[PDB]
Amino acid sequence: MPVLENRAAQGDITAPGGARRLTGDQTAALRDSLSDKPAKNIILLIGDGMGDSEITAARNYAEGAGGFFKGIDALPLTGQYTHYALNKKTGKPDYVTDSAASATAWSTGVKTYNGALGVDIHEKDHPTILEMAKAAGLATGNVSTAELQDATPAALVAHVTSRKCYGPSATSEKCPGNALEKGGKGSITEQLLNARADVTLGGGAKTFAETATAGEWQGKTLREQAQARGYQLVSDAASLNSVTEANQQKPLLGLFADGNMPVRWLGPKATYHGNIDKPAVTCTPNPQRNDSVPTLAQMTDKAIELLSKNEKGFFLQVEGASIDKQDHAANPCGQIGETVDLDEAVQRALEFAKKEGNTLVIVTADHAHASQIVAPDTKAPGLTQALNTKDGAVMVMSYGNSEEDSQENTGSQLRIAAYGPHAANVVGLTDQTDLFYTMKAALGLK
Amino acid sequence: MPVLENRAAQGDITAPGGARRLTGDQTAALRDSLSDKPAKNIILLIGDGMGDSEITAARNYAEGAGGFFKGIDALPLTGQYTHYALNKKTGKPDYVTDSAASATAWSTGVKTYNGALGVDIHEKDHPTILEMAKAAGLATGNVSTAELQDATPAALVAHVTSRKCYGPSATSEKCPGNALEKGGKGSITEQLLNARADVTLGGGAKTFAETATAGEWQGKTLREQAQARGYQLVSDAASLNSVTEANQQKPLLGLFADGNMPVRWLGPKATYHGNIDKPAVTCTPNPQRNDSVPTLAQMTDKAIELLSKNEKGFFLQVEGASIDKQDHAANPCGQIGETVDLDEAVQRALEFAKKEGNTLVIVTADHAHASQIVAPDTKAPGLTQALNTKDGAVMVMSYGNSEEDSQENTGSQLRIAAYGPHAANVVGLTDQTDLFYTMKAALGLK
Ligand SMILES: [Mg+2]
Ligand SMILES: [Mg+2]
Ligand SMILES: [Zn+2]
Ligand SMILES: [Zn+2]
Ligand SMILES: [Zn+2]
Ligand SMILES: [Zn+2]
Repeated sequence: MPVLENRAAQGDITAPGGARRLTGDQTAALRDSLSDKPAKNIILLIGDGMGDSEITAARNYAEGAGGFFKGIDALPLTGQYTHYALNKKTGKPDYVTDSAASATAWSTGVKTYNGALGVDIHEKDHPTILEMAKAAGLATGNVSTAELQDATPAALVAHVTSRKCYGPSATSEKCPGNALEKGGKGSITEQLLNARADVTLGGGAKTFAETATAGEWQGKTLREQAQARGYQLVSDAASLNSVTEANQQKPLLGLFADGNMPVRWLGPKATYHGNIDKPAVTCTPNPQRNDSVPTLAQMTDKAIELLSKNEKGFFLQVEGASIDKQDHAANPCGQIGETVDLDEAVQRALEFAKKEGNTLVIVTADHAHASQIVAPDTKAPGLTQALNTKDGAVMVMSYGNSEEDSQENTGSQLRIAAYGPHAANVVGLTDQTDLFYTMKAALGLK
Repeated sequence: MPVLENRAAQGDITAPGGARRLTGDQTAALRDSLSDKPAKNIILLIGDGMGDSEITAARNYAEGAGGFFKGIDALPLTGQYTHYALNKKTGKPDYVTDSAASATAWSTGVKTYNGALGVDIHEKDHPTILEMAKAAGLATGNVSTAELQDATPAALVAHVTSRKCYGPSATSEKCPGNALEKGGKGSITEQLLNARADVTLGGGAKTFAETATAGEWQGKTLREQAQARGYQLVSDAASLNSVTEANQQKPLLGLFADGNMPVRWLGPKATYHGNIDKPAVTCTPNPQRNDSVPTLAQMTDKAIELLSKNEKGFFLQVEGASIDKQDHAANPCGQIGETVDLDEAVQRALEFAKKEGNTLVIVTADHAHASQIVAPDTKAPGLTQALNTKDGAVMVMSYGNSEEDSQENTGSQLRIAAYGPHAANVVGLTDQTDLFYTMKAALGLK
């Protein structure tokens, strides 16, 4: 099963045929990409907010328009999927989802209202694909660059009526019915600790500082509870590399930042008429990113090494979290840098899957975002910025959907791509909930 | 070779698995969709400005979020393609193309600068897929709801340095090197009359009123020249249906409007804070659309009937033109109504192709546009409108990329889908210029 090795412009883009990405007929390669054999493992990579617009902007900047992302763009089976949410009150579609409702959709197979995690519009819990894999005896991993209580990773292990219920304090107040002391299952963090994935890596150390209001570990901080329940905690690259085993006996929990891990690139915020009134930007690497902080590609690779020791197989979800956040911040460089970061992780995943042979790799996003690529001379109502791309030309980016501080999500359907057994299921138009069924069936779970 | 019969939500969207669009594994069906056999015909459908955002918005409104476009969404092989143009001066990429540069790309295989038609950055002419099909003895048709001089249909038969050179007067001034009286090939309309496609249907009757400044029909109107060169002119649905033959001896030219044909639906324009300050809109059919004016599905059907009588096969390009135009006008109803209109034309194309068996059908857009689907409570800097959808819920649409009168094109990569032999070539990431090569090869042209 072939991954697309090179879809960059074949030559001189100004000459006939120079901008072609194809070198011959793809029929036979596509036939070789089709397999309904069972998937032993599944690696799901999510770029938060990574719509087709975000992937194009990032490719134009980092690789040039005729360039090619060796990870993101190399998946051969591609399609478009819908991710609308539901209005809790009426049960009707809500056309623009938030990250909580979308994550619940592919992780449980049931649509829900914006803000919910692991429950339907009736607030009923539904098992997640991770809980299910684990019950079947597979190793499971949840990796992200955001706080681990954030919507995307949390949806795999928590069931609460509001994404805001990070730890005990917030829960008692926002999710009283889930509050441990009110007999509920607990806050996002408490449920995370209970779920016990073999490998969990990300930010969000902060909430682990809270102390439980009830239960067996009442009085202890959630950090204390984790060590007590037998988790191996790590907080830096070095310690992370030191790990050799990760299992139910000694599950791994890496907390590399108080909040969200640091962004790869820095650049200024987009401004009103910024492509007109201001010079073009060249993004710059973040000096704080750090040698002590594992990159997404490093966290991905470690997770694969450890989960790979389970003969039954594994389920891994990897999230390039700050794409969405930088997009909300109307910060092109932060946004593009996080997409490039994600590409590196996709590469690692694809390299393993290619050699292992029974691994389904899927790359997609939870929903679309605000950023649009507009003409250089554009006079727009929102925030714009001109950037200097790898082509040595200027690309302008516009965030024009909000007058508030942060730019919002949008509802366009968007790319979904896959490689490996059962990837045919992402071709054509599908729904985000079909993703849950595709993964459950490929792994043969019940 | 199966078309996707139904990918609408299979059930109750609020229940587990109710929003699924799939009912089982797709591997086998995709294997049956793969064929490298030669294509006898090719039908290319272009929705101008119909990016993934435009398709989602129109689907949500007309069919409901969990709905399905029986034409547009029924193509089984899907991918995403890039359509960047080139800076004429530097030869570097220009990330946001206009319609002329994009149409030239798929129609000739060479990238060009914004505003060019059928020429490269050096202003050299390159033969189009239509000129090539005709030279090989295939029948050819060019159908559009815009003026026939507009960029999309023009690119198939004209080679001029500026898309503004509609007829003799504009040409003599804007494209002096092309002006007939200066020894050039002539204006867009004069070149259209020389290319002599078997079937050409659209608007733009107005420019045909100009008179040639030189040549054999000097002094006559372009309308008179057409009749004198033996074209069968028709101007209404009835005369169009009367046609029984269309060929080189008696080629058909239908001019159904002075300018662009009438839009399908009416609705007011989006406005600043329109989703807040104003009630939701329900689109209404346009009384002027007329029983005397053929619809895009009608023109497509008549064109297929006529071109089908050529044993060698045919090439037909069909354009749903006002999607782009209404999008530029910040008019949701006009925009969605043209997308629905195009779906009807895609249905007729697919019905024929499904029974004929050697027809490649491709549906895509020249570039992306401005509209974004945003939360209902959005307070945006641009123009917004709330719409009442088929789901009985409200969808809000934002045009936030221009302070000028018209909203602009954007540069995201966007969906391309196909059905038939050689459709595999649109899967994964490709470039718009690859489409010229895919069609040339599928048809076996030289
Ligand atoms: Mg996230
Ligand atoms: Mg057009
Ligand atoms: Zn999100
Ligand atoms: Zn988001
Ligand atoms: Zn266009
Ligand atoms: Zn356009």
